[PDB]
Parts: sequence; structure tokens; C-alpha cells
Amino acid sequence: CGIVGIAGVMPVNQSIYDALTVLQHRGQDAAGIITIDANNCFRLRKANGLVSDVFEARHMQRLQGNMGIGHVRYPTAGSSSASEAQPFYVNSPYGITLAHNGNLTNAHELRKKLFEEKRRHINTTSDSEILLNIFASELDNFRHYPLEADNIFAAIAATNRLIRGAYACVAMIIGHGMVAFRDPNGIRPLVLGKRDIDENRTEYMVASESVALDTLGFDFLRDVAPGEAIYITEEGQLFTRQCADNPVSNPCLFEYVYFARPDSFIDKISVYSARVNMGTKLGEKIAREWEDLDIDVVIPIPETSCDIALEIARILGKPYRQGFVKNRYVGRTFIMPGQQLRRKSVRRKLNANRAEFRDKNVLLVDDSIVRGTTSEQIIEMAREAGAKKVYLASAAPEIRFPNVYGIDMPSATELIAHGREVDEIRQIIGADGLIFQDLNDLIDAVRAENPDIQQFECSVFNGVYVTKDVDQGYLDFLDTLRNDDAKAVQRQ
Amino acid sequence: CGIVGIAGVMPVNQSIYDALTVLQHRGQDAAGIITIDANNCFRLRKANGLVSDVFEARHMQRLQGNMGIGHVRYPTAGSSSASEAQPFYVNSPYGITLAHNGNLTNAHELRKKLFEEKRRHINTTSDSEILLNIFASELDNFRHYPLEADNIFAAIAATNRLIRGAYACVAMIIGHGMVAFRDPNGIRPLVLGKRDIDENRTEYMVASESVALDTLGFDFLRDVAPGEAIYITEEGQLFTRQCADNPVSNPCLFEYVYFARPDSFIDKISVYSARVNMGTKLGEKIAREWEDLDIDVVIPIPETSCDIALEIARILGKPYRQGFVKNRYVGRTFIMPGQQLRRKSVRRKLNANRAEFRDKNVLLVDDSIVRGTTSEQIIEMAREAGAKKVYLASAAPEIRFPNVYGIDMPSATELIAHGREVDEIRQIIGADGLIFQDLNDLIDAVRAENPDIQQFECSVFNGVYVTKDVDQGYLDFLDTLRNDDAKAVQRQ
Ligand SMILES: Nc1ncnc2c1ncn2[C@@H]1O[C@H](COP(=O)(O)O)[C@@H](O)[C@H]1O
Repeated sequence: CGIVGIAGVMPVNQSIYDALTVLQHRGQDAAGIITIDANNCFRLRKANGLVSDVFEARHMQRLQGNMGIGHVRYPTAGSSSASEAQPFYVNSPYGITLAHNGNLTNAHELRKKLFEEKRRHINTTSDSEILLNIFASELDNFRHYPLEADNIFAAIAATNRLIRGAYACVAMIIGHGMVAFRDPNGIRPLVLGKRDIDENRTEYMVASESVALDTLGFDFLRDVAPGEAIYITEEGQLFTRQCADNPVSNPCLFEYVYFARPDSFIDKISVYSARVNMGTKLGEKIAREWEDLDIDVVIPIPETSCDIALEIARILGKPYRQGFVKNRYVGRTFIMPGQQLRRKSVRRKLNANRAEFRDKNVLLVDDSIVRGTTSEQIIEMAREAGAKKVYLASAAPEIRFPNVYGIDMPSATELIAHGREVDEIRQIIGADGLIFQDLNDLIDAVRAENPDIQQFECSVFNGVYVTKDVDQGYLDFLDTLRNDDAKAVQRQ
Repeated sequence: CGIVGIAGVMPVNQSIYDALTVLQHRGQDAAGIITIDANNCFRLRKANGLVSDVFEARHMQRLQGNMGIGHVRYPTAGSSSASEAQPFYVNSPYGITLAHNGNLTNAHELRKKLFEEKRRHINTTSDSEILLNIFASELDNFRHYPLEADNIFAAIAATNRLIRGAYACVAMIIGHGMVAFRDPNGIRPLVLGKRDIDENRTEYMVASESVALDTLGFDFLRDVAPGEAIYITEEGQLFTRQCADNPVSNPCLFEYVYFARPDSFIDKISVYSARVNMGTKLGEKIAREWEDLDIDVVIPIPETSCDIALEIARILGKPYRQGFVKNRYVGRTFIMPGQQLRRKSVRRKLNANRAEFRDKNVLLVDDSIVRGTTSEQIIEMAREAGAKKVYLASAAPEIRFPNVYGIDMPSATELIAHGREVDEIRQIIGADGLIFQDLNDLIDAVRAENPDIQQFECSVFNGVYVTKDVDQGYLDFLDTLRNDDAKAVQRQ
């Protein structure tokens, strides 16, 4: 998911729209934008589909005000295509709205706490609504008006003690301002920016990625620190505070692997550069370990893999050819009574340039291998195209565990790498040869861009969750959400 | 514009829908599909928008039949966005539908002929409607029913003798079958494919690009030769006949340069390979002419330019780096009361990776330059990013002339290279150095993939129109049309 928040001195709707357009790659399932108009009332518009689908002229009209936050969703367990999208909001205390990217590992607990102690009803399965409510109830502990920045930081701190997992949020509070905070572990991305209009009138902005600041002409100030809370008042003043106890930087290694746009700088690290380095490391490993076999060309599997494979091709000193072209326009498949000769699912996504495979032992490069069904077919497609030997190289290490901090992944039992050795996986997908990026390699490659970061969040590879609170009782609860999501979507 | 036609032994609506999505790059203004149902009646659905927007479940359900044609439009003169899209259909004689990619230079004269000799009214300005009525008019010369393949071909030849321009056409005549033909010069792209169901049944299909055959699992048969016609009966019989005098192969050069997909093989030439070749020619040329320039990095402008730039960087022995990222999703700007318009952005379509320009002399590579408006802003961005010297290389030569063969292009007036010298253009766009590919070189690059092609269609570069019927007078006519087009679109 991706979030944006702009506190400006002029109408923020188009900016929030444009900003979401460049964050669109973080979730195309749904989109929402909410602003505070001249009368101190929220103006909301959220629905499923791309940003362009969701917002029309009549919708932009009503999205009045000089401050608003936006969100683009990625379907997950607890928030399917059918569920209510973000941002959510409550009218008390004062009127709060919030959008978030990340996942609360103690969500269930919190829903219970909220009901028993605060009698606060959570109407959806979105942990975003829970988070908004915990935050809301904490602000309810201040009897006087208006609130002082500390109050808000107190609330935020309290919230950090109560919730667990990964999160990067932005929210607004009527009559006061806009706030944004990152989890104590700095797992989920969040950056701050500004844009001076004139003498003493700066507009501030926060977003999941730097590309949102760029596209709007905002000056990149810095990343929001782990456990830190930012608060911009309605008068344009920026305040900050450390709201966590033991803040640590354990950036999500996946953001760098393929989820984030390569022109983004996350925690002083360039996604593009990081990826190139991944090609260097993998290319070196391949030269070392696959010394004897004869590959004739390196072929990336769109999209992420392009620059990485190029680097590997360079290291291997072999030609790089664009063998697969991605079908940028994917249509809907209509269920019609007797779909005679259907189109191959894989071909729905990619197309193979026959000329690049004929009688060539090819080496395909992909950012990651999750299910393997896909992988198996891509390999199959290559053999169909005329490739003698088809070898696969993954830029990411074996994905063995599901992500519970913000990235939608299938259950541990669906991940083909879970409980399998490289050679088995190779046989299941039919690759003549398979090879993965070693985890420490991947780390060095990213860490090279910023040695200050000493540990990354990489549980999907090692099964080590920085928050420690992930268990099967919890993993199974996520599956209950997913099931209700599937019956809801199936119902539709 | 792109076209597709399938003569199948089972429903074709989803397949045609599938085909058009991989040809979506050929036109995104409007889409249309038309099938002949079990009752020998036309099933049509056509509207403005992408294929995935025009076709909803209820429409697909109506599109019943085992034979149909599809069309994705790119707005041109006469066929503005507000204009009725394709396919078009006449109820007589027999019932004919036609969809085409190209343009008729003698359209205006033909429209007059139709009215005076056949009292055939043309409701739109789309030359396709004229092409259809001409064809219809020719088929109206036959008494006996049904029509023998000979009558259809004779009719097609008669048509070829009256119309002039470039055109790849697909049409269906009720109770008979589908016919496809290519202009006598072989300008517009058209391929034939086949899919074998069993011993006694085969489905055939035609498309502007082979990528459409590829995706539907059709075996590539061959390109439809210039002046040739293809007839596929409702019973599955394929007929081919040469319907033009002195046909010659002059494939459109712009297809290979930018218009077509890299994974297509237009007239035996792989678009990808042609593109890579262009980078060799341009790299060598730069290495020769720009011998003393300090070029720190080769940065391609997405996306056509990527693989080309890669080649140039190899030739120059300079590092290739992704300094520009194309925002895959783009939205519309809104007309709201009171707000200020800031409708002047390439930043909406592109984002610059700052770190890749800082204190560097960059060589920006683009596929072509038309109005120069884009390139100016691209160069500006690169300067904003901190680049010292900004040089520009254009994969295509100077576009000084308007295209009148199916490819949309602004009037000569809006063409920056029209009436200007390289240096002059460089000054207008603010580049430190500007270099274009030599036309003869471009020809080598493409011709290298298929030496049998003597001459190509280069009018946009040299002003030589292979149909020998274009002159200032006619050019003015096309502009009066663009003025009518504007008004209809401004109106909506
Ligand atoms: N006829 C065309 N219509 C639209 N875009 C084009 C066309 N020819 C080239 N382009 C693209 O537009 C850029 C040139 O446009 P302009 O700056 O308007 O001259 C190139 O990078 C191409 O991607």
C-alpha cells in the first residue's frame, strides 16, 4: 500500500491525485483521498480500482481544502476487494482520519481491547480501522481544547506501546493538523518533504516513496525515523518527536527487491543502485558456481529484473537480450458458458520473442520466486520458444516465510521454497538449473548504499521476525480473514 | 490504429478482446468489435476508451459468433476522438463490415464519387467508411448469389484501382466470410496466422502485428503480401489472390522506429533487432562525429529508447544508467472553478533520478523528435537534476514532413524540424548538443534484417510520398479537417 499526506497553503486535491498516480505501483486495488474543507469537515472519496478510475470531475469538486491524505491499496488478508478501502475516520474525539501502510500483528487483541474498554466498534477487518481507533481513544484522554503538540505525541507514544508490527501512517485531526509516524523498527517506508511558496509559507508533505515528492516539486527533507512522529499544524508549523523507546532501523528488504520504484531513495538507499548491485552479486555467484555450463544469453523477466540481469550479463560477459515483453494492458477474462479454447494464463502476462530463444541455452533472471506455478510456466514458455537449456536465477533469496508487516504474501505452505531444497524446487518448476541470491549477499548489496543500516527486516527469508510476536495462532487468524475475504468476493 | 480478424470454428469474442489488448499500443482512443452470429447478423460494440473499458460482460455476451473483427483507434484527421469509431457496417449489399489501419489520400474525391454515382451517403469523415462504401459499391455489381471467391477478389481489385493511400484491411461479408488485404505498396502492417483444431478444421486470423497471433497461440503463417487479398469462407477455406498491378514492398519505417512492439516481425524483420541495429548506427555515428565530447553517461528516455541506448553506450564504451523512469499510470487534469491551471508537465509522464545526473555530462537518447516540446522539458529536467552538459541523440532522423498513411502526426507547422537546421533545433530545445540518425543509416539498420526490402516508406523524413498524389493543396485539406476535428472534441 502507499500513503500520501499534504499540508499546504492551497487546494491539495490534484497534488494528492498526482502523488497517488506515481505511488500507484504500491497497490491498484483501491484508492482514497480525504481532505478538510474550509468548514473543518472531512471530504472523502474512496472506491475500488485505479486512481484514474476512482476520481472523476464531480469527485474532485467536493474534495475541497488545503490539507488531505490519500491511499492506494494492495489486496490482503482482512482487506479484500470487497472490504471498505482507506482512509477511515471517526468523528470523535474532534474528528480523526487515517491511512496506513503496514500490518498490526496484534490486531485481534486490539479489536477486543477496544470493545471491552472503549466500547469502540470496528466495522471492518482492516487493521487500519483498529489503529485509527486506538489512536482516537488515546486522544480521548485529553479533556481540554485545543490540544498541544505534546498531547498528540503522548497519544502517538501510547499507541506505539499498544500496537505491534510494521506501520507508516499519516492522519489528520480537525482543528489541529496532520500527523505522520513510523513504527519503532522503521520497517515501512515514510519520507518528509517541503515546498516554500514565499516568505514564511511552506507546504509539507509525507509519502511512502520519494518519487511522490519529486513529481510534485517538493524538496526532500529526509526519511521519518523509526518511532518518530511528525506533526504539522494548520498554521504550517512542523514539530517532531521520538515517540518510541528503542527505535531501530530494520527497513523492509522487499521494498528494495521489487515493491518500490527504482528512482526512490529509501533510508538514504537508492532502489535503482541497490538493484544493480544485486545483479553484481548474483552475477559473481553464478560465475563462481555455474562455471562449466554454457549459457548463450541472459534474459530478464519483466519488469524489475531488467537492470539486474543486465548487470549479470555484464559480469558473465554474455549478451543480454529482451526475450520477454510484458503485456502492459491486461484485460478481464469473462466467464462465458463454454470458453472453448482459452488463452494461456502466462501469455496473458508475457509474450516471448521466438527469435531470442531458438537453439539457445538461456538464463532467465527474475526478482523472486513465490508460488512457482508462474515460474514453471515461464520456463515452459521458453522451451516452447525453442530454448534448449533453460536456467533460472532469482535476485531474491528463497522466500520461505510469509510477510506480516505490509507485503501481501501467500501462506507458508503455498511458498514453494518453504521446506524445500534448491534442487527440488528446480525439479518442480522444470528448470534445467536454478540458483538463488544468498541472503547476506543481498544485504551487503543494499547495505553498500548506506552502511549505517545494520539490520534489515528479512523474515520472509530467515523466519526471524523483528517484532517477535508472530505465531501460528496469529498466522491462522490471518487465514480466517483471507477466507472471509474470499467468500465476500465470491458472493459479489 | 490496429486491426484483428478471426475466422474460427468456435466463439471468438474473448479471443478478439485478447488480441486487441496486445495491440492496444496501436490505439487507445476507441475500440470496437463486430461478430456474425448464428443467425447471420452483425453483433457490434464500439465506444471510446481502452479495450478493457469498452467491453463489459453484458457486451461480450451479445457478441456471439465464430467469426469477427476488432479495431483499436488512434485519433487522426477525420477520425477525431469525438468521431464514430470502427468498425463500420453497411446493410447492403449482403451486409459488409470493415475495419482498417491506414489512410486514403484521395478520400475527398472518392466521397464525391460515391454520392454522385451511387447516392451512397457517408455519415462520418472517417476514410474507413469511404473504403467500406467503395468496396460495397464494387460488390453490388454481382447478380448471382452467393459470391464466388472470384467476384470478391475482382471487387477488391476494382477497389484497389480507385483508392489511393496506405491500408491494411479486414472485412466480413455475411453469408460468405472474412477478407483481408494490404495496400499495393505494403505500407501498413498485416500478418496471417493459423490454429489447427483437428484433422478437418483450422481457424485463421489476421492482425496488424504478429504479437496478436503469438498470444492466442496461432502459428505465424506469413505477412499478407502488398496488393494481396485473403478470403476465408464460412466453411474454413482460405483463398489468396494478388489484387493489384505492380505491387511493391515499401514497409512503413515508423513502425520499426516507434509504433510497433519489439516482439513483432513485420515483413520478416524483428522490430527488436531493427531497434538494436539503430543503436549501433547511431552509436557509431556519435563515436565518429562527437569524438571530442565529454560524455559521462548514456541515459535513455523510456521506453522505446532503452535497448537502443544500451547499444550506443556499448559502442561509446560509456556507462548506461536509468536516469528516467516512465510513470506507467497517468491521470487527467481537472477543470475546477477558481483553481490555477498548471497544465504543462512531462513530469506527470516521467520522473528523473537526481543522483544519476549530478555534475555529469549526460547523453540523453530518445527515439524521435516531433514538436520538441517534450524534449525541451526533458532536457530542462536533466538540468534541474544537476546535469552539467545535456546532449541529445535521436534514434530517428528529422521528422520534417507530415504522415498521410495512417500514422498520426501534427501538421508540418507544429513539426520543429520542419524548416530548420539541427543547430537551430538544438537552440530551441536548449540542448548542448543534438544529433540525429542519418536516414540512409536507419535504412541499413532495418534492411539488414531483411535485405530483400528495397525501399521503405520514409515520407516523414524525406517528403517523398510513394503514392505521388500529395501536395500543398491536399496538405491544406488535411488541416481544414484537423480544424473540424478540434471543434468536435472541444465541443465534447
Ligand atoms: N506521432 C507520435 N505521436 C505521439 N508520440 C510520438 C509520436 N512520435 C513519437 N512520439 C513520442 O513522443 C516523443 C516526441 O514528441 P514531441 O516532443 O512532441 O516531439 C518521443 O519520445 C516518442 O516517445
